[PDB]
Amino acid sequence: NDPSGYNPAKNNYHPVEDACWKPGQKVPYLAVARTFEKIEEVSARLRMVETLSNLLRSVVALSPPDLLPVLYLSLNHLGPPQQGLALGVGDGVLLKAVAQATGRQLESVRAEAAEKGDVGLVAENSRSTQRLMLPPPPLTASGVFSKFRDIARLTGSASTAKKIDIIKGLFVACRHSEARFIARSLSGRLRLGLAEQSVLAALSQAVSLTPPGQEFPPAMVDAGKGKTAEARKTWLEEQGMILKQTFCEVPDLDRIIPVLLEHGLERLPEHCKLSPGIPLKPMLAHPTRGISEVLKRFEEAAFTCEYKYDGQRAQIHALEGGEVKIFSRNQADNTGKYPDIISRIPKIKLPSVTSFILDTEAVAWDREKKQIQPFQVLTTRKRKEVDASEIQVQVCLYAFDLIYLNGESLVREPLSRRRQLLRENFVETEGEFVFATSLDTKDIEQIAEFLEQSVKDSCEGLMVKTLDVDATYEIAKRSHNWLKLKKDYLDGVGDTLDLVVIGAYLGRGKRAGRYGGFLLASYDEDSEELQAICKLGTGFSDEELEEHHQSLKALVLPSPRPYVRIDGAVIPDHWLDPSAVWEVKCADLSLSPIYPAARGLVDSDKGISLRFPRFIRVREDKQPEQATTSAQVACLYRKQS
DNA sequence: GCTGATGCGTC
DNA sequence: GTCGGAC
DNA sequence: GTCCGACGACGCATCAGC
Ligand SMILES: *P(=O)(O)OC[C@H]1O[C@@H](n2cnc3c(N)ncnc32)[C@H](O)[C@@H]1O
Repeated sequence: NDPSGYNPAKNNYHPVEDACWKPGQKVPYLAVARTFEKIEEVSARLRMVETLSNLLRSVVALSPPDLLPVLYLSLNHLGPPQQGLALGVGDGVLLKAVAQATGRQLESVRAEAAEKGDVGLVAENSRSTQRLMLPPPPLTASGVFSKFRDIARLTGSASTAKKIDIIKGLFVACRHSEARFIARSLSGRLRLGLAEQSVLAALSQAVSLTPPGQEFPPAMVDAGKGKTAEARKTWLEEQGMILKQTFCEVPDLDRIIPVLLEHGLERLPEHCKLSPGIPLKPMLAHPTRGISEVLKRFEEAAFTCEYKYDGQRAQIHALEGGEVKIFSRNQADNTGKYPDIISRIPKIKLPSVTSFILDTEAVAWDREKKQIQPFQVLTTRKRKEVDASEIQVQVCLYAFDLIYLNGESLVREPLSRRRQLLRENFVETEGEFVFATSLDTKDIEQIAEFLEQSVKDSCEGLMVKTLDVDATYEIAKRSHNWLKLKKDYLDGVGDTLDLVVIGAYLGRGKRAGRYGGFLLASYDEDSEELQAICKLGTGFSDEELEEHHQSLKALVLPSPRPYVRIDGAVIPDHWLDPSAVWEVKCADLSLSPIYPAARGLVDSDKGISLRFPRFIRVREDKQPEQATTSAQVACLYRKQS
């Protein structure tokens, strides 16, 4: 009755009798917040899915128009990714709004949020000074979702103040745990332990057990009750795969949910199908730590090795009639930023090609020296809408897959055929569009040599893909069907540095109550100063991270040492007496606009930082004076050539 | 009209 | 992007 | 193996402050 007592984790949950609102009423936001509470309290994904499914079943049975907003709230998304809605709110705006809503000084709010590792706990445990004696009406799920979208659409001068007004308005109306999850959503850290795959599982379960479109009151609130547990499990798995394969081809809830409510899940693939112009989920890669692990994973299946190019994924759609769209790995519209690519499409496809979807890597290309350029150069291209004459950094497309051709979806076709269609129907032009360099072999010596060659040829390593056995493009069956093999995955291979710990950052979320990250430095011999080089936040086990907290607590300083230079780096929450030296691995070294390490040795204005740094081990046997020097950092950077 | 801080989207 | 935790 | 969320560097786009 009262949503404060809503229990979507209840045994024998009844979508009508155990809901906390009446038929046709708007889903209360507190119903969603209580569902989030029950999800965050458990560690078993399957239990989270069951709890979310219970909420969704009540939404279907009682208030179907609120299904879409509740789903977006559970994902902390604003809409389909290709539409590009973004809150434009981060911790800065959010903390100011919290401080204003609660009438507290910003620095008190900021300090509390850092100590607690969560803005939600700060917003929830303080009253709002704007509340009247009688509170405003309870928040609804659709109302909150619409206010999030209101925030996202505010743009231009003075828009921040307007966003804050909306946020404060939400907090004034919050009850019980609502402010916790409003704040977490706005900060982008809902951190339920449940995300896209679990939401899809909950959704297919919900609409299977409680079909949409029933005359009220629904005659069928639990369509699994007549089945054995075994038969029910098989049925829910099959229905889950129908939703998942459709979603992977059309990852757009605005399209799927109306179809689901009107026609049901079994008819879904007849209404939502892969098509050029609608972005799809890309195939991802599993990191593989050696050629021996490749063979263990693929066993006897024939596979191909391809250079792993160091650029940005570009999913290129050519629609029947000639329109071209380009999407990112995360279904964002990138059409506007590749006018050069769009103008070259007639040049890459044979005239018999009427439509396609290509999987490519966009790589920065130096036309004067005719060679690949680093990722850093690629990222200096403009974004959003770009006219063709603005292009300064040229791009070469390295094509490696073909997902659709002349009206045929290739999702269920083996790579051997997809690749043959790619190779035969498209045209290579050096420095503009070329097929990924590849090798079909099972010889370990050739693969190892090919990996070495890929690095010499300006690539990150190898992608490995089966050709015929489990070699389709069905993301719903396995999203990480390809293997990525990089030299820095191998123990003893790659650049490891010994770096000095000079600061620590309080942890957030799963790291709340300990350190979440650390500031590291190299030793500049010429100035006898430690220079910040990067932050570090992955590579340690939970046990190692607790050990770090124990070993570093005695090194906390109230002020920095005068021989430690960090320039523009984020000031650590705790300064540390330089003493601990850690072994750190990276994929590459980058020219940094922030970090002072080795500034002046390779570039006059820019120091050097680490790409993909991770903790390996503590160097008990090293003092800071024996850490990697800034001169050694510069030498490492130069030999990347 | 310019700049620094911040958000967001790439890896 | 890398990584470790929970299942 | 899957799923998830801790955390990394970087640069364009945006907007408050000037
Ligand atoms: P991530 O580091 O997980 O690796 C996957 C991405 O690598 C890029 N890529 C470059 N070259 C290839 C080939 N030949 N095949 C597949 N993927 C490649 C893509 O942008 C992936 O997203």
